[PDB]
Amino acid sequence: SITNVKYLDPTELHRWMQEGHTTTLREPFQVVDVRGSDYMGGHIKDGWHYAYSRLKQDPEYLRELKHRLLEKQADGRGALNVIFHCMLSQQRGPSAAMLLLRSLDTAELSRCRLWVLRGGFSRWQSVYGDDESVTAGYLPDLWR
Amino acid sequence: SITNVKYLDPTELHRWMQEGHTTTLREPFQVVDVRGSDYMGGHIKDGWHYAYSRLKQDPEYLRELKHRLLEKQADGRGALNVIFHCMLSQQRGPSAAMLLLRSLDTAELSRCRLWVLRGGFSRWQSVYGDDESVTAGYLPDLWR
Ligand SMILES: [Cl-]
Ligand SMILES: [N+]
Repeated sequence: SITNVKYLDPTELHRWMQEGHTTTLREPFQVVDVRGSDYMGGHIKDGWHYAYSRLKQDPEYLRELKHRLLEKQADGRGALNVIFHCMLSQQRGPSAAMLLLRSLDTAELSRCRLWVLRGGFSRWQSVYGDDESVTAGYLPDLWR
Repeated sequence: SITNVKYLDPTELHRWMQEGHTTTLREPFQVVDVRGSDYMGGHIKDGWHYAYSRLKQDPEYLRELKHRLLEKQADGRGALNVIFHCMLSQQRGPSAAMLLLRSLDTAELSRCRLWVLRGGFSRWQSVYGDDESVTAGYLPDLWR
């Protein structure tokens, strides 16, 4: 085998956002921010917020996230690039990716490409925070 | 000449790790994992992680790897056996080996023996992924 979750750099996600799709295959993507208590202060524009603490405790919440991702994929070309992140993408981001992975059948996983955003929202804001076109709800004072 | 870079079987590397030195000349060795995005899910214990993408982009990072390898070679007996690998060892592992090779001057090269791990971490995982004594951070869910 090879692996079914990989890292994605903020610079790549940013390019995809600028271009409207992944660059090479022109595939759709969807950011999933899994922060709970530290979500405030900014998030990536157009991402979905499903706190990992709830996804892990609430099976219907995980089902909803999976449904929503599969539905979006059915509407687009190729595989849907799902990008999980939390604050650092060290614990919650990767755990949430694996929680979704475990819930995907073979047919469903082949419809997706699963990513963790390297560095989390912390790294994202450091270069992209101020740009309201890619970052929603940025509170620069929260980062002093 | 004969060649400066060759493939090494993962069975041989595992033996070197158990015994603590190479088989014929009892030389030291150092694993260099050059995966970037697909590093997630496990790696060889005690290896160093220098993504090929960064090694190519940032001469200072390449200079760091070289300086670190040469300082370790100074700390041991005989040539240091440097084992590069990536996921499949078809492209990045060999290109990384060649980047280092090109940076090494005459005497530096004499102090090293360069290897690429046949089959990459993909092959390693299939046989040793479960063995926590030789594999660190393994995430079986990623290899389904
Ligand atoms: Cl939402
Ligand atoms: N080379």
